Amino acid sequence: ADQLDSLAALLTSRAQAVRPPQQHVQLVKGLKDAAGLVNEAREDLGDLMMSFVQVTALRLLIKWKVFEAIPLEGTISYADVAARVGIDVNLITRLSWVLVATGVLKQDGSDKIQHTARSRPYASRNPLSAMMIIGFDEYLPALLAMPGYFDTYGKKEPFGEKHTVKAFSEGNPELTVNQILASSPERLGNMTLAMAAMENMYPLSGVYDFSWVAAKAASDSNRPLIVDVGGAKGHTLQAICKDTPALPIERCVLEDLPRVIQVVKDTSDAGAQAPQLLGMDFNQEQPVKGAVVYLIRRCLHDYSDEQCVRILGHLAAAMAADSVLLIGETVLTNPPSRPTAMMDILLATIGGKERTIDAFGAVVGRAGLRIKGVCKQEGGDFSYIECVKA
Ligand SMILES: C[S@@+](CC[C@H](N)C(=O)[O-])C[C@H]1O[C@@H](n2cnc3c(N)ncnc32)[C@H](O)[C@@H]1O
Repeated sequence: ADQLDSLAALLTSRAQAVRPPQQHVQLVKGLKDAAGLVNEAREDLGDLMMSFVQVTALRLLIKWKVFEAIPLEGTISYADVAARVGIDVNLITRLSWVLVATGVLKQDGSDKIQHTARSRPYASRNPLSAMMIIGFDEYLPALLAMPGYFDTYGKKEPFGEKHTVKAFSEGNPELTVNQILASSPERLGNMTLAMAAMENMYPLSGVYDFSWVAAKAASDSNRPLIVDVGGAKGHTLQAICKDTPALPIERCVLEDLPRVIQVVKDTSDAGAQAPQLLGMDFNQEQPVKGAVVYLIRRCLHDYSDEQCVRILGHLAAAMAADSVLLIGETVLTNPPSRPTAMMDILLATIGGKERTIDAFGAVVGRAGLRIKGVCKQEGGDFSYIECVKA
């Protein structure tokens, strides 16, 4: 009733902008919710099946260099595309038609094809096309394998390095997800490039005031400022310190697995001044004691509650009474949004989960900590949960 009226107004409005950053996303959500309302189950399942055929056509046409063979502007015949890529024109045509019917491609006349704004990213190698490939190659098989997986392993939340849904779907339940993706650096390459999209997002500086850390940096000129626990390449630490002279990158500690820390070293320019580099295992005792801030960003969602309590317990033991622990993770609403529920199930294929603030509270308290506050990013659920010793 009412929601149809609301969306209908957001439809009239955006029709004259054709002739507002929140305005785009209030309309994409309303269109989805309206679609769900008008739709009955039979239309739902036809829509679902169409999504699977569409991603399959996307995957094949990328793989076969068809999007490359279509000029970014102007038209080209199906015959000319098929000769360029050396493929049966009938098969090119049937798969292209899927994307024409869904608006990803545009057909001109009876025999010519052209790119749209929605298909051009697939014409080259980049984070978006890497995400498409990874979704199809690394997540869909695991999803389709979940019915058999839960009959095989029991119908409970899956956790643990071995016997992931992913490894089960690959025929190799004994191997870890790292071993699987590392045994074909072409696969690792698409995984790495795809994660480049979301490495920029949700910057910690500007969302969290570190002035209070500056005052600590002066009042104690010796103590470690910010320890980035599992910080990968240390980009979060860099952004924090970049143009803050009172927060010196040289006073911070980047921690990760020794193989990751070694790669950080081997890819730094000579005089580039960096934080301290420390290879370690955060399932073990925290080597740096009494830092002002411990940061653990996008690590806890990979693990069970019990493993998270062990990880956080090591940080709490190493923290001082005035220390702060910052957990950077999605905080699910109850119920969660569409993209975070989707990521929650994707994480289940590799032994992880997303969590509500209640689930984080249980884990944090078990580690001898307490939640002092939460800074949530605007327009999403990614947050920094500020914790202190209990
Ligand atoms: C999802 S990445 C997060 C990287 C970074 N914090 C960020 O926000 O982008 C998880 C990181 O944890 C590291 N890691 C995994 N297991 C670890 C362990 N046992 N000890 C230390 N680091 C670990 C990985 O090497 C990886 O850099």
